[PDB]
Amino acid sequence: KVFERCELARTLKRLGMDGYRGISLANWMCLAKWESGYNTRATNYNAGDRSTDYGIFQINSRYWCNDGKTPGAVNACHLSCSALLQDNAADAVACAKRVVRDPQGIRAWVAWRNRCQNRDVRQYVQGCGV
Repeated sequence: KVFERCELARTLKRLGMDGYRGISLANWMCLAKWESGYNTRATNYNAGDRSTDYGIFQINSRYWCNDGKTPGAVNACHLSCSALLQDNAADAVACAKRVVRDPQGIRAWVAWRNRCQNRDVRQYVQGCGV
């Protein structure tokens, strides 16, 4: 599913992402925007290390979800990577919450540092009613 901006904003707020571990809703929106373009079925294979990024937040199979073909991988979210490809964002959100519970927080995603950190991210939630 490809979410529309405000639809996603409202969805994420209902799932309790606003202020989760000190991370504002607009930061999560900026992350989803750059990682997948708000697309839940987005997948990206990393030929260099044999891992794959899954879903709206592009969560990596080496540390967070299990896809069975990633070498030396763990499954910290205790989820099949398939769960991160559903239209229903509940599991992807639960797993994204797990990722930021680690010391790096939102910085775990390099795209956030490149395109969101220290920037005016208000535009991602403006006019959505959240």
